[PDB]
Amino acid sequence: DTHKVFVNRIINMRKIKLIGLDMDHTLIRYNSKNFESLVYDLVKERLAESFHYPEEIKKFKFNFDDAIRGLVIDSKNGNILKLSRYGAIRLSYHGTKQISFSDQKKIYRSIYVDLGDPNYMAIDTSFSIAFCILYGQLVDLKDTNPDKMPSYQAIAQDVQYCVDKVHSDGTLKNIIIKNLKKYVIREKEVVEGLKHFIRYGKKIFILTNSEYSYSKLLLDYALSPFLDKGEHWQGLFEFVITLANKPRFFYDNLRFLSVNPENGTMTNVHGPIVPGVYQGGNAKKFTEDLGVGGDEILYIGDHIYGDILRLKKDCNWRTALVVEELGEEIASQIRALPIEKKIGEAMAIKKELEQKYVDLCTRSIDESSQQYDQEIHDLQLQISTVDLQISRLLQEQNSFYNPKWERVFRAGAEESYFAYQVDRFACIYMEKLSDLLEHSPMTYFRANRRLLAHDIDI
Amino acid sequence: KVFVNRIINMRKIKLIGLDMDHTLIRYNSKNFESLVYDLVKERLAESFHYPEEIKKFKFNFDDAIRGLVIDSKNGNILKLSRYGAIRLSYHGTKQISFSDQKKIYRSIYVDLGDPNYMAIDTSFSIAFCILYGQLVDLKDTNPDKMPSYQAIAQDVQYCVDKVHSDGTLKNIIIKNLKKYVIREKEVVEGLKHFIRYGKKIFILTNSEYSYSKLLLDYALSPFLDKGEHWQGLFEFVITLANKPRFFYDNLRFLSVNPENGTMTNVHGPIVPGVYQGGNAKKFTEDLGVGGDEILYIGDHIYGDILRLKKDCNWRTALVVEELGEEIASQIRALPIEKKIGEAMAIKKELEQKYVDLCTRSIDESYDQEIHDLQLQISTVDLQISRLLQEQNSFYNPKWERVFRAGAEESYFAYQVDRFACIYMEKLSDLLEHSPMTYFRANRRLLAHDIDILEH
Amino acid sequence: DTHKVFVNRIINMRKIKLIGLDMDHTLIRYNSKNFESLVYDLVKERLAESFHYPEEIKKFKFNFDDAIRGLVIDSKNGNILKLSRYGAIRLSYHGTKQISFSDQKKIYRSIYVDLGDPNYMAIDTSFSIAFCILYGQLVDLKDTNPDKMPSYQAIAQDVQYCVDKVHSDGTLKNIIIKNLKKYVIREKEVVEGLKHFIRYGKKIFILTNSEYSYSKLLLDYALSPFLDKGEHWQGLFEFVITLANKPRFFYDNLRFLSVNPENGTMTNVHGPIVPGVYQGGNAKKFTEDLGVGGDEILYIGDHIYGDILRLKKDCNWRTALVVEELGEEIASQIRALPIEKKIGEAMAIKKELEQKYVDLCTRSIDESSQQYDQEIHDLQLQISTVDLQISRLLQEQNSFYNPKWERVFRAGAEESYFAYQVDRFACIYMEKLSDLLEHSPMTYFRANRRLLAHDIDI
Amino acid sequence: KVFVNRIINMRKIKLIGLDMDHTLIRYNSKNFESLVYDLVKERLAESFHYPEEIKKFKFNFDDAIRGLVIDSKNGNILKLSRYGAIRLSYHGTKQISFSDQKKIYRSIYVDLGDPNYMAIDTSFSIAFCILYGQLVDLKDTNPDKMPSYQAIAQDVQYCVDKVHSDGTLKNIIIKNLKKYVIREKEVVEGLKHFIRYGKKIFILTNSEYSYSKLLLDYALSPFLDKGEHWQGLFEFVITLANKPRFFYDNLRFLSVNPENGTMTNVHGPIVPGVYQGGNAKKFTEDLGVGGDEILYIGDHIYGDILRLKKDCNWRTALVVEELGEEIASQIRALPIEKKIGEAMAIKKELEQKYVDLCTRSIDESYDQEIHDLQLQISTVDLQISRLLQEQNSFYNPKWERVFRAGAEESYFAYQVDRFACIYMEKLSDLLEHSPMTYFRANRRLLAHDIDILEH
Ligand SMILES: Nc1nc2c(ncn2[C@@H]2O[C@H](COP(=O)(O)O)[C@@H](O)[C@H]2O)c(=O)[nH]1
Ligand SMILES: Nc1nc2c(ncn2[C@@H]2O[C@H](COP(=O)(O)O)[C@@H](O)[C@H]2O)c(=O)[nH]1
Ligand SMILES: [Mg+2]
Ligand SMILES: [Mg+2]
Repeated sequence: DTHKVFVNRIINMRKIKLIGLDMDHTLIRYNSKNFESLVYDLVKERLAESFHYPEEIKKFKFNFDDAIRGLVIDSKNGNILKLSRYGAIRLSYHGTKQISFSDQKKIYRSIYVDLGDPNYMAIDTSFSIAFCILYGQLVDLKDTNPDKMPSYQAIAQDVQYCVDKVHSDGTLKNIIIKNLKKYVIREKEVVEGLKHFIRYGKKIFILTNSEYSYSKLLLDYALSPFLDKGEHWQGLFEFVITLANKPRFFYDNLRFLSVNPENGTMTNVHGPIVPGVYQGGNAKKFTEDLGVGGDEILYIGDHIYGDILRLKKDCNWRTALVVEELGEEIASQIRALPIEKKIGEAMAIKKELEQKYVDLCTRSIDESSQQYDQEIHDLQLQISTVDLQISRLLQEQNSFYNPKWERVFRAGAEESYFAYQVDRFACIYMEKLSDLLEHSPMTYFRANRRLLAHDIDI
Repeated sequence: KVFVNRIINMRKIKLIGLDMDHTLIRYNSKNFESLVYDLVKERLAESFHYPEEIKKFKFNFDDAIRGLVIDSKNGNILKLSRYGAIRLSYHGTKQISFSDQKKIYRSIYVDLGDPNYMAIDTSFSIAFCILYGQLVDLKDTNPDKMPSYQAIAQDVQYCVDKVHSDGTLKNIIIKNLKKYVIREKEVVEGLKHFIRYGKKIFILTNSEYSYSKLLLDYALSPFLDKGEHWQGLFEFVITLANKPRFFYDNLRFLSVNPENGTMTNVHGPIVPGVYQGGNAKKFTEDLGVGGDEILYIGDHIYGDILRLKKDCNWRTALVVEELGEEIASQIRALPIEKKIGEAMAIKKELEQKYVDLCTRSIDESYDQEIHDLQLQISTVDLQISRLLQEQNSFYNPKWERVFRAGAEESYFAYQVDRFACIYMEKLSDLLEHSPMTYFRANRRLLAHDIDILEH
Repeated sequence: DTHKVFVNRIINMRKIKLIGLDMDHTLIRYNSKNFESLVYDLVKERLAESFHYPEEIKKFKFNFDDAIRGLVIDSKNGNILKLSRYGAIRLSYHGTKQISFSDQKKIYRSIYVDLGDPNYMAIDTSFSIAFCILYGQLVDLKDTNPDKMPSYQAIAQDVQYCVDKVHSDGTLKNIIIKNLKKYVIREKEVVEGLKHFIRYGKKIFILTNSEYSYSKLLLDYALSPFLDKGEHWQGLFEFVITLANKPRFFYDNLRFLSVNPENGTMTNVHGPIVPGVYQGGNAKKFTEDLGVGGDEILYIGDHIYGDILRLKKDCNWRTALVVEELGEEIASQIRALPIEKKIGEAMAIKKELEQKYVDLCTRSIDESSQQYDQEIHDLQLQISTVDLQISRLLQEQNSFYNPKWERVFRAGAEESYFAYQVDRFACIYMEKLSDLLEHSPMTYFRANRRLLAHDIDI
Repeated sequence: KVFVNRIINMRKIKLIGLDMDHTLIRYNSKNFESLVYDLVKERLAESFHYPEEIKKFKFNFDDAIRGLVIDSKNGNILKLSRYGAIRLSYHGTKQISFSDQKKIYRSIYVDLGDPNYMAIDTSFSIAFCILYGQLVDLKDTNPDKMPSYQAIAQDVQYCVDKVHSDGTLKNIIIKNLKKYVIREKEVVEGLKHFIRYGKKIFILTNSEYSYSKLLLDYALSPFLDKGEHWQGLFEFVITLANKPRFFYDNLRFLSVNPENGTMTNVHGPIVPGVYQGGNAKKFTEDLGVGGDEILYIGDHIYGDILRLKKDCNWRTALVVEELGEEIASQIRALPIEKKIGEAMAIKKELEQKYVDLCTRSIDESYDQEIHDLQLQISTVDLQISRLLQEQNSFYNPKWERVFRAGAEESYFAYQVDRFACIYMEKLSDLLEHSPMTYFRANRRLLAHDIDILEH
């Protein structure tokens, strides 16, 4: 376990006084497949029941790999898109069927899409992958008998409704509570890590959207097992804020509620908040009452809270991210190394051949001569041969990543739209929290130069 | 020579549209900037009765840099990162303190959507900043004379716009072409080379035709055989294009009689000749080609890129004159960079050995060995930040590099990346290449992921 | 001919120096039915040709009364709506079929619609009625074989495209030019009226979206016939601005072009514009160069230029309106007078009976008595009888107006959304220009009190 | 008594939701306005160090009127027509000249969409205007002390908001209930009457519960038999409702223990009792009724009406205290109105005879007969405008009527028309009517179209 932390922007951990941790999926790890699957089932169920959809949907099978993180839903046309950082359509599907390059240009009349347009759903959530798989299948069925089901737009909204409902019903909560060892992953390192950081004067607080009754259970289940006899998980946290109501917690002005740690009853807050348990709240008041600078607080989450601008504009806290999927992406890039290198040597040669060819052709034209005509014809075949070697090497490279969508962070040779989001929202990111907590709580994180096209390589 | 952001096969390009002022025709920046600088302060202490003392203000080309943003509300000039983060700020000529900055701006990120910020890349951006700075500099000395910070900014803008239409600016440079425009044989040769390869070239300028004729004759003719008319270099010459709107709007074309200058309304498709106004839509269709077969080259990112790239579809390239100095300076700082690279690598090696031990104390619950390691980390870090500081002296002393905002790329760098498929210092750099060249984006991100073998 | 001018807001004609006249449909009258029909044909044609729509559309028949002015198109659901001034749905149709009250609530989940939403098309134009009739029929056909035709949204946009095209092709212009006596109505009064106003020192200018070559023809054809031997229609106008490009002419900054009245060639303008012919332009410069106050200029048009706010915000000219349809509305309200009165006497009685009934019932309940039980039962039947008399009188009142849409200015008992537009954009309005020109060019126009619910009637 | 804009059959209303402060519970406006007035100026010359001289400022209830709008940018107070046209303006306490107005504002129409204008109808609107006026009044006497026009406005707002949460305002009125709140037996009787008819009443206040108990006990109990608790008058009592958001947002409900005040999160539907927060959506569903069966009555048009009427669906009524004076004054001016009506009728008769002759000179191409007619027109017009002027003395001398902006209805009048189905001077006016009454909008538009017989 390398425990690597990737840096997008400088952050001096030495100057960070408080570290705010998201609970579900950040501080406490969940079995992604099992959890996505549950959400899929609960959501698919709520559709056939409270929305009266074809009895056929209950038959839908869930396959984790049918979708990947970072995808965008075009509710208008019932399509799913893989975008580049600037919104360029790398690839698209209508339901499960992949759209061809030709038909793509017919539909979008451009290569770029405007995420500003409300028709597109591009929210990074813990249920995005399930959303995509389900939505895909739903439109596949809607195409069979385009009367038995609502419109593409309507379906997407219904599904979103169920997801929000299932996340409020408590139906999801109760099921994972009754099956904790199947859903939550325990990790000694996390506890050691927190202790490490606290040991150096760091203050750690929890900022979750789950209610306290649920957080008390889960925190106990996942942390206590690694605490010394007598210790209490509560000693690890300065504050524990529940039903935080993020992202609004960061930019809105909802009030704090003091929670009685025993029974759970609450009282309105008057004056500054003091170490303890709370509900709701807002970053503004939290930062003021702790008498510190916003940039002295680091919040770590697992998914981007919709609009990065509105959030980084009215908050000012340092934000970091945990991206669970980095696990397999890295594992896959390593398994593809030899091919990645092969593709590099091949491209090098290709561009070599191409330059020589360009110049020879312009010489024959500039010089009005036919002496290069022989060589030019060979370069042509030769380039046709390497172009073939490469095209095949590429297909080979694809087998190391998700067959339908390729990499989470790459949209062709450039960054995926999700890559941009990560870059804009997170100063640093890692596959999991213990990756960060294994570093020095004094670490000065810097980013390796990104190199501009006019920059000289070294 | 030519930097690639996105692929573009010149073999597929059928038409190359060129911006006239500052793209096809080069100007002596220093000279031009000052002229506009003088004409604006001059127009201020007149059509606005500004304190006669401003006439005393001197122009120092290096007081501002390209890419800066003006905060009219607070009378500040900001250098934002690609994501809108303030990485260097000033109030007039005074650099705002790290602490002072915190009080003025709640967040370090500004919203350029707020019309209060002036974030327009123009050929007079530098002059604008320099002046606006001194104006506010000698505005706090009596906040009862000169209007509000935001008022001043709006006035200065009005002067630049008026002086650009009064003909005040054009008339001066037209009566002293030798002092403002620079001739370059290469430009005409390259154009003829591309035309020899089937390319159709056309001009798309915001300037009037009468002015265009004078400038084009002066700058291109000296490189044209006897009887060879510069107009033969261009398939179409569109004047008073009214960009950016020309690109996404629907204003109509006016046919211009090259002789008397008079104009007639257009009926039917346009044909090779001189026009006024127009819009990219009608042009593309009239030429029966796809937008991706047209390459437009300008010098400034006029307006909102998204509206211009979503509604146009034309390939767009950019000429960025400031590259000359930026490159040279980076070439001088090259040895420092190399040093910073080595230290980062040694830093990575040490921080990894650190986490290994720190992670090795959990797989078996040697407490000082870590300490000496932390110590080394701290030392190489200190060396790194001092190295970056050392590097700052090779660039504009007041605002640093144009493409970098602190360690990150600047907002301007982002704009170039997003707006331009290829960019160069000057137009002849592109025209020097073969008309059938295939530009490929650096596989920098390819070798970038070599960090995978580190594992 | 009463020549009535309706006043929404005070306007002192004495203080008005320049009167700007819209040409097509304001200064020059057109035969509405014939003109709408032409637009319908040309637009329906352009669809089956450049858009490849079912060959069946060519069969579509045009009936002027199938639609009325002021309607709103819900492109999203292929529906046409009659709105109240606050956006309340008075009545709706899906194509030609009328939607029931029940299904209406199903579709809109409210009684109010947000015109702000881009899905609704609510632009008042000279081709709105044709647009509605055509769109209605198109969706009717789209429902037959929902595959042979685009989506409701797509159809509405295609149709709009054709309308704009046909208005630029010049196809419409050439046809009316070759048939002037079938399309344009001549009226001596207009000419006398202009002379009247000019006689009193009023300056009159034309502001049309048509090009000069066409305006010169039409103005000559429709005005000359009433000019004294030797006079020239051009003497009636101070300025004549063509290809004005409204509404943008009012708020944008497009430049003026000087037009050579003989040949038509143009030159860019430098300095102030002087009496003569022009192309393009903008209100700002026009008002400045004439050295007058914007409120000293009155512009009269025939249709509301989309957004009333953006226009009245950046212009400041007094705006008046000519509403051709007032002709039949007034004619119909007069033919309905006796019934309107009958409905009034009946409602009076009804509310009389209802009050007595309300009070008797609350007395029996407040007093816990059964002595009023007899009377209350009679009031019930009696009210049931008058309620029936009225319901029938109403149905009778409907036969005086368009069967599908009722009145242009009324949406039930309240004002129609179109009524609001007229009220917000026009300080005064009349059925036709000569109505205004027949008044004193010194007339001080005032509005009759509108009476607020708390206002005492006199 | 009760004015109807839109139909509402009380037989169909199942629940009546009431605003507490200024709706269910009446306050002595004069007193209350001044208290807030004093607390704000007090908080200004303290948390903002404003010129000690402001403490000298006196409060004159008649210096402002309801419905006015504040132009923070230019430090002005405007009275707009229903369409946003300025029909009366002031800079501080100084009435802006017709000409001066023209220079400041390009158009006579303002865009209330521009966040620069403060157009919020609150129970302290009057105090806000009066103070803000004097502040700018004694701000131009030294534009170096007190911040910018727009700054001042934003500060004053902060004080009003803080003083409303510091508890500063609540504490004062709670310790002197007799001086601020007014008791009214009628209110309790009517409530009980409606409850006797099946109606369910509930409170929806932005105030805290502790404060609510004190105020409700003081104002309702004195009219309740021994052992009859005011809380029995209400099915639900929702506190810290956080309106307007309560109506269109999705904030959660908190169950309040009437005893200790502590709260618990809500699971399942709500039941009769005390709550905090919440949203109209969950409330309506939990009660298993349609929005149109709920009537909410407030005293101020909180926020954007469109967002509140499009996303809510509840029937909304409004209590407008200023009606008392407005009506009385109109009743006094009644004889003038009658006169104006007669002259308008004589004007119409004459202008028609005018056009007839003018139209009769074209049907046969008597030139002075018209002249004498024009003369009469002019005379009756003069009489009309002088009559309207005569009428202005019966209303606020500085701002005229609340519902009229010049001759047109004011922006406030529009808001009432759009937001309220029925409106009254005070709540008991509605409660006085039978619980099964059917309110019908005046058939004024019906008899309005009698102008058709004129033909
Ligand atoms: N500022 C910035 N915006 C980006 C970048 N990559 C993509 N974007 C897009 O730019 C959008 C905002 O548009 P802008 O205000 O820059 O015109 C963002 O919401 C995002 O969708 C980037 O690197 N920098
Ligand atoms: N100001 C105003 N707006 C109205 C009236 N009747 C309808 N409206 C609607 O109000 C809209 C603007 O929303 P507002 O800014 O008033 O919230 C207008 O575009 C129009 O659709 C009216 O009498 N006055
Ligand atoms: Mg989480
Ligand atoms: Mg017209």
